[PDB]
Amino acid sequence: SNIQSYSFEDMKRIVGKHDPNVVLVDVREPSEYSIVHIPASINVPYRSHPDAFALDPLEFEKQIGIPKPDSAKELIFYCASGKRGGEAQKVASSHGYSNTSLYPGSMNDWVSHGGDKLDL
Ligand SMILES: [Cl-]
Repeated sequence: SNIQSYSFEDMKRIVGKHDPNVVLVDVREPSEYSIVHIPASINVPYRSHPDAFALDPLEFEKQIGIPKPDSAKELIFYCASGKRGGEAQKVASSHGYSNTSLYPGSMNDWVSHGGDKLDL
């Protein structure tokens, strides 16, 4: 099946559901993440940690500083304009994550549509 992809409106719905089995994987650099991010997302920088989603759990936490996401969850990948999100999705899907998705529009899309002004 085609990788599941989400529009802004789809993402707004997903954020508002607070689904415990969904992980929002923002692969921008930490400096980009600090400017603005979706609440409750995680930051797993692609540029500085391109192999992150290939690491075992112990090494993931040493390198990234947060726990390795549970592979049973749906991981939704994005960056700023989408390229890095797409690359990171490929790493994860090739390393044991069977439920992965894209937010192609990424944080540029989120901010363009005013997502940063939501409180969902
Ligand atoms: Cl998790």
